[PDB]
Amino acid sequence: ANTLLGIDISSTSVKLLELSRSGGRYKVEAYAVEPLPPNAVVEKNIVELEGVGQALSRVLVKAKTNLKSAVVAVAGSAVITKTIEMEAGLSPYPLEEVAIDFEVSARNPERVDVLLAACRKENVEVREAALALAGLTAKVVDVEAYALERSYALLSSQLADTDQLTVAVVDIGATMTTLSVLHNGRTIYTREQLFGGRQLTEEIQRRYGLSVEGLAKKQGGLPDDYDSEVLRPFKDAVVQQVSRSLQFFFAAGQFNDVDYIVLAGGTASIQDLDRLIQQKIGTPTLVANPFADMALNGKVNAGALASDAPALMIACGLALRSFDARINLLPWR
Ligand SMILES: [Cl-]
Ligand SMILES: [Mg+2]
Ligand code: NA
Repeated sequence: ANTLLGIDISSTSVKLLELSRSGGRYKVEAYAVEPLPPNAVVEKNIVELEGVGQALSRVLVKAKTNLKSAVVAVAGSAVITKTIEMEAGLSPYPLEEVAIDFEVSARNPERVDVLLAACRKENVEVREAALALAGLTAKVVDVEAYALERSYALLSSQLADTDQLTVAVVDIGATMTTLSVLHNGRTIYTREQLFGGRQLTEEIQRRYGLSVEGLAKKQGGLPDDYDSEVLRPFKDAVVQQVSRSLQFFFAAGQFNDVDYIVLAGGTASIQDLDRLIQQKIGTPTLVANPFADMALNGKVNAGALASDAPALMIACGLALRSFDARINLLPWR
């Protein structure tokens, strides 16, 4: 009966999500999004440990949750995910500094397929330390790619049956944008690039003489030229980026097109951004909403949650580890 907190640590904010399940129905018990100070996390690598710790503490109070066990994930250039084939029934740094986990051929039953995930131990230990500063304990250290898979299964209502489709998921962060293509529920392609919503926010800073503290993108209050000479060129830049990413996937595999394009991240909520992408690609594009078929707790604002929904895809997938191919990069004890 012990559930785990889904905690997504990005470059600009900490996202928490608590899930519960009863009678085959998921339920959002608690959630909160706490902003991180600048340069506290760079490219999903924790730089300022104390800063992340205090943000984790505040996101616990803001979410009003009493849980102390959490699921976190690692990502970046220090994280590897592969699929290796080897004989059945066997008995970045020197392995001594690498955290390794494995999980058990389709064509041939003489050999065996094994999923492999690895990273430097430092990336695990620091995240354990960050949780410790908030009084939290890591039960599962996962990989963001697999977390995206679990949250993707919750999008069957928004799409048919996700187990038969080829869907390109575009997670647009602030500094990083990730294209993940899922075939029949499993990831077959992944490509991260240095591009995100920071390009838009900074443009609003230098042109209208505003500070970094982002607020104008949500509430508004910008002059009438913003829609034409600022937001539109940025949306076109996002379109070109997504278009370029898809062309790389098509040239890498046997696929020439995808069935759907799912947008994730905070930047995915921009008005008609899904339409501009759908216009260019010619493929049905929708904003991710993993809370469509879920019940809701009383202390959770339905409106605020709906706005943050596509940005909570990673945090949602991490929280789904509370209920039973799974990876844990934590050392066995
Ligand atoms: Cl390990
Ligand atoms: Mg995000
Ligand atoms: Na809340």
